[PDB]
Amino acid sequence: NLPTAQEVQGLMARYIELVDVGDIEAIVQMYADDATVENPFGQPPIHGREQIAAFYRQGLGGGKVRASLTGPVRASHNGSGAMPFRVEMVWNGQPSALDVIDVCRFDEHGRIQTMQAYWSEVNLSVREP
Amino acid sequence: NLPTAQEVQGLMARYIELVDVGDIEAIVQMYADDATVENPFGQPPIHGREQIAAFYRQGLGGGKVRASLTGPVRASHNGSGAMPFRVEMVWNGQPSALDVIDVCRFDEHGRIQTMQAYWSEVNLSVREP
Ligand SMILES: C[C@]12CCc3c(ccc4cc(O)ccc34)[C@@H]1CCC2=O
Ligand SMILES: C[C@]12CCc3c(ccc4cc(O)ccc34)[C@@H]1CCC2=O
Repeated sequence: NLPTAQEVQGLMARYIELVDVGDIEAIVQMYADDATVENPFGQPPIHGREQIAAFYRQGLGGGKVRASLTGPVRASHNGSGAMPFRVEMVWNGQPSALDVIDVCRFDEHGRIQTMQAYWSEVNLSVREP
Repeated sequence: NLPTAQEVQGLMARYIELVDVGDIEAIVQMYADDATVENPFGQPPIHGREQIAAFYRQGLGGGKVRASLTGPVRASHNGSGAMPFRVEMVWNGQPSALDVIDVCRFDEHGRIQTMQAYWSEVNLSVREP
């Protein structure tokens, strides 16, 4: 049924692992085929597995991206959760890091219905040699 | 006008300080007089400054409660932002720490229009004696 609070922590953490290894196939599978992503939040949503698969295609492709949690998945009892992680990637030629908080609502099947990634330039940090 | 990504970080960080010292008056003032709180997210919203002030009245009163950021406020360009923080208080007689993430939308006046505190028992750590 609707993911318990503990199941949300497990799903949202596994998602980070799939993003980490750039497993787009697996990432997309975690999404409902009509899910909506807003990354960055503030930007128009993208709906559907196809468009979403293209989003991660271009985002995890092209360059080197690692991601991992930096704190506990805060999970609720209505199939939702927010998590702190850090994205490592090459920005403006430089190896940079991006602090992000993802909020995720799942459905009665465990799949992500709604994805919202909170970040902007104030969360971007370029790293010295 | 609508708070900038940087204004958001400052606003949301000030909030935590207000909660921390339990300044209910100043906390309520950060709220639009028709703001809606959802703490814990999943629970029915509470509308209006009067119901919100009551919520913090009982939430911050009666017991001891500290709260401080445990990471950077992730802030977007639409007056929104999410923050990671920790809540210290007495739960079930025992001193406990609670991991929470607040999502907040601000209006064109810099006041909180929507509050959403993601957390549950899975984020509750009772401090061993
Ligand atoms: C998209 C991105 C790579 C991966 C990524 C970013 C931001 C938020 C994310 C949120 C996710 O849940 C998964 C991946 C990202 C980076 C911002 C700029 C960029 O290169
Ligand atoms: C409500 C509470 C005190 C304050 C508080 C809690 C949880 C989340 C919060 C989120 C906030 O943005 C502000 C205050 C709280 C505690 C959970 C149990 C408790 O008594």
